[PDB]
Amino acid sequence: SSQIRQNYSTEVEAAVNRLVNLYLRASYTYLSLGFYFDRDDVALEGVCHFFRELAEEKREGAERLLKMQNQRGGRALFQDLQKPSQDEWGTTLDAMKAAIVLEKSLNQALLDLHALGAAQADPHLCDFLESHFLDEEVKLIKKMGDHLTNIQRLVGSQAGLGEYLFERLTLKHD
Amino acid sequence: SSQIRQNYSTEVEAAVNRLVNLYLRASYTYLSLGFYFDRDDVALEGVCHFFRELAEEKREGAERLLKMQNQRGGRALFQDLQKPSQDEWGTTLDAMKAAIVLEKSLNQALLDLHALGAAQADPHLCDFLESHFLDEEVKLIKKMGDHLTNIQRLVGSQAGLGEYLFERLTLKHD
Amino acid sequence: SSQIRQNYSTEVEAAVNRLVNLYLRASYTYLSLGFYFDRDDVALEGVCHFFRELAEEKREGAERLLKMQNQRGGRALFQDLQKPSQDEWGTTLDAMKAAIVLEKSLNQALLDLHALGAAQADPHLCDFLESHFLDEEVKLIKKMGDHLTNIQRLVGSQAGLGEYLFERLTLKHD
Amino acid sequence: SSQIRQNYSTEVEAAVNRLVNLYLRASYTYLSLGFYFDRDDVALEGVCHFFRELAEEKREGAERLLKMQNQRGGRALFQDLQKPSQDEWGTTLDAMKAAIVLEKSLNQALLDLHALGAAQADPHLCDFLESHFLDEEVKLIKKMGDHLTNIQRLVGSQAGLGEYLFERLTLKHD
Ligand SMILES: [Cl-]
Ligand SMILES: [Cl-]
Ligand SMILES: [Cl-]
Ligand SMILES: [Cl-]
Repeated sequence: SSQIRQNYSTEVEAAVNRLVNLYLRASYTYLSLGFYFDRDDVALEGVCHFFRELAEEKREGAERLLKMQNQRGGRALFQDLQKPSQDEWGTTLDAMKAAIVLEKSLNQALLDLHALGAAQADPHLCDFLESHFLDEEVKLIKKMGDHLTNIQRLVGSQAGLGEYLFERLTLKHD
Repeated sequence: SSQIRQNYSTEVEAAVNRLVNLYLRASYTYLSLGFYFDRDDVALEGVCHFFRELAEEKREGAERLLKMQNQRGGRALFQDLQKPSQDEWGTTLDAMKAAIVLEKSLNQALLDLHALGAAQADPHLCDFLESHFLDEEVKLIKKMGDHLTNIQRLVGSQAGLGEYLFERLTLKHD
Repeated sequence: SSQIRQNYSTEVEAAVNRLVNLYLRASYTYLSLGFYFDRDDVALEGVCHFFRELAEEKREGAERLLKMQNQRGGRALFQDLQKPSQDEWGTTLDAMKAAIVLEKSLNQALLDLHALGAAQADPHLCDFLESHFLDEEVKLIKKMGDHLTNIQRLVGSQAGLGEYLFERLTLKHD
Repeated sequence: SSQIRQNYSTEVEAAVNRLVNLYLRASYTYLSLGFYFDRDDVALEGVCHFFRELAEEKREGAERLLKMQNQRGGRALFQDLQKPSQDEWGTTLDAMKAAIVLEKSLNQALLDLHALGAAQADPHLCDFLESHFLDEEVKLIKKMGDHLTNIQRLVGSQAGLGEYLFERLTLKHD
């Protein structure tokens, strides 16, 4: 049993475990997106690298949450990780739209947990999210929005050409 | 149109644009103060440099606010920038008193925007101000207070001598 | 009062203050253009950086003019800074057309002030503009003209594609 | 006889020789000022160094004029150099007032020669003065004005104290 727990509600403990599940689900989704764009019949290396990087970022987020759970004297509880929502992710545009939807859902879960921490007068939780998650999420959604706009301007009437150019000239590749 | 905006009220968007206007007005005021102390008939280089540095700091503050406005999916809207309140700024003491008045007004606008963000449950906004503005402002007002006290102790009966010494021995110059 | 002023007409002093206002207005316009191209629904980083750089150049021009005003024993007088002419700046082409219009107006104000200095037999003023402004302005307008031509050749029937390519392959970005 | 002279009037040739005489007279005046402030009963090292530096600057100005006279195919003609106007130069304030008077007379001679060159359509002469003399003179007069203002603020009721402090804290010394 914990000898350290102080000002750490059962509600926050549970919500932190749910959020870990959401981050790991997001990581898994990004793993699937990354490997889809590595298929020989898709072959957009920059897109693959973008999503693989995000899989790592989301796993790291989950790990930070689990570290914090222990720091507060809460108990990590893991659940089944649902498989991603799709097996094939369509075009770069389809994929980036799906990623922004996912990110907005994570962001809402962050905001909801912040509000619960504020209601419970748990400033450590609130600070933790502010310091390590809220701005990271805002920055990422801005980046995805910027990408979506560029991808959309490139569709025009020459969709394949635009998809190639975006991958070659915006996204990081070898 | 924005595809990223989330948890970002129209009230906060508008107040952020007002605050940008206040920072730019403050920058302009400091530009005028800096060049006043560079006049051949005023000639207090350290005072000039102090206010020119502040003009840059305030412009940078405005730029950070504008970057954040975009990160959140709000829309920058610029207004007329009113000219500074004075064309001539009197003594170093007069100028530092005017600067502290200006700083307290900026600080109050920061606190008001923080309170609005708290009321709107917008923790990203609240964190942003905490992290980049509130302590910077407290530190600056402390510095100005410290200067005012030194300037005031130096007036005595030999005001010109004191004004020279403060500029030479407290403020940074070549 | 000044003990240094020599061969420096009231007409030139006033015109220098007007020109400072024009440079600062131009800086403000470029600030607005820069942040417009940073919007998530515009997202042309190279265009954003081009105009932000110009905002800094124009502010530096104003600062040089103010330094010179003091060097000659004139008195800086600041006016209200009008807001930019537009809140949204359209396409890269629209924006670059607006920038060239702005630059031509600044250039004309430089030429007018040079002519006034020549009429007043003020060679220091004339030299100052020659040395720090006239060629800088000619070079900048040439660069903008070169950009406009490239942007125009890229419109064709695939306007989005051309706008992306210009930003990626001509303008400086990360 | 010259085989190079082109577009170089006898009027400008003569005025250039007069200006050389004025620069050398100014150098001599500064030599006298420098050594006055090195007297054991005056003993203001920073003031001494300021004026000795100016003696060198004025001699260098004369040398540049003489080089240019030869470059244009004119003929240097030297006259008697009148001794400085005073044998003793009073206070630092008296001396700096005398220096500004001297500088304004040199500046007027520069402006007069520029106007003659403009009237004679001699752009090389005009450029030469612009490039090597007019701004140097404006900068120096600004510096002297700045010094005068500081010296004047330091007189107060404690003139000796102020004169010492100005020399110690504004002027360059060992
Ligand atoms: Cl189970
Ligand atoms: Cl308006
Ligand atoms: Cl007004
Ligand atoms: Cl003789």
